[PDB]
Amino acid sequence: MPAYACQRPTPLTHHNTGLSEALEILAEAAGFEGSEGRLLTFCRAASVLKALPSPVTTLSQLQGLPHFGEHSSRVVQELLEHGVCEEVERVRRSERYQTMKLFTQIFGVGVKTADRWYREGLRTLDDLREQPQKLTQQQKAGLQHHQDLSTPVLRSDVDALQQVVEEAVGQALPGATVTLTGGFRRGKLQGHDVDFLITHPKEGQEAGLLPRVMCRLQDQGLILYHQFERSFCIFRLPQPGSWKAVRVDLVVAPVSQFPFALLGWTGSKLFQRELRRFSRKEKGLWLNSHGLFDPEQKTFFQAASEEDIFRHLGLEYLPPEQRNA
DNA sequence: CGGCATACG
DNA sequence: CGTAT
DNA sequence: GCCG
Ligand SMILES: [Cl-]
Ligand SMILES: [Mg+2]
Ligand SMILES: [Mn+2]
Ligand code: NA
Repeated sequence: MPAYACQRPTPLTHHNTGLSEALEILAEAAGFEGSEGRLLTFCRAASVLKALPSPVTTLSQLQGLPHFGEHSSRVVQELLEHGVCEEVERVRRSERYQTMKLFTQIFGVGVKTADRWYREGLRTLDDLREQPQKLTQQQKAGLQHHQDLSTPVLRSDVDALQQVVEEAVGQALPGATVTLTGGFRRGKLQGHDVDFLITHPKEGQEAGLLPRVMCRLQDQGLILYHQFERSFCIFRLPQPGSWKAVRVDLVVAPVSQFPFALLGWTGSKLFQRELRRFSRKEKGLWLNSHGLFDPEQKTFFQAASEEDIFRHLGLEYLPPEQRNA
């Protein structure tokens, strides 16, 4: 089992679901406390289990696996022996975990904002509503739409949204294309947001495109909220006899950069962190959603496909469906 | 022990 | 500070 | 929290 998640296939569904979910509770809790190192190790240990070909049934099967030390192994040991891990259950029950989770789920609220509200004594969404002078307009949107945004987006919803986005993109710039990215491109059947990547086959034609797209969507009455290359929107999506608010992210890239942006926006988030870490630490190349830089030659790698990029980095190619780290 | 991904709004 | 993967 |  290699040590980096980008070095191994990770399917969407797997054989250690319970064990990985427990570790990911501890990762999330570490994040709420500002401990990014411990978050990362628990995330990585969870991801290793997702990559295994069968269920872990005994503690000895952890021997030799990367990212499994005293703490993560103990978590698994307790789950194997008793069906529950006391530490994990304590986190789950805690007022701190539950409130930080509730608050950071709001669009516009991060760990630092959640933490300050927690420390001021706030606990509930209605606590926040009763003091709206304390909220940004982004947070106000996030709070008004919180119920709808908490309901999973389905793949049927995605196809309807894609047709709508293509229509506006087509008026804004004939020939521009719309590609589904994010978790749905990895094969997820549900999600909490839809991600699209927009480009045009003629380099440079995409300059200034996103404002033109947003103006057109707004004119069609589709935009409940938005604030450039990236747009984080709340869309009005048709429902039987009504509609619901859906988070949609729109990203534009020049076609020269499209493979990098496609790779970068298709995720998973842990997969991208591990791939960038691998690039820099193992190959000495600097990766982002724009390009891949050799800091010795001071040159950028030209890529025509995601396949090109995996080959550049000396990694076996992984389709999106195997990037669910 | 240092490091932990890398951007844009 | 927030957002994204 | 774990790797190297
Ligand atoms: Cl980036
Ligand atoms: Mg997404
Ligand atoms: Mn998104
Ligand atoms: Na949030």
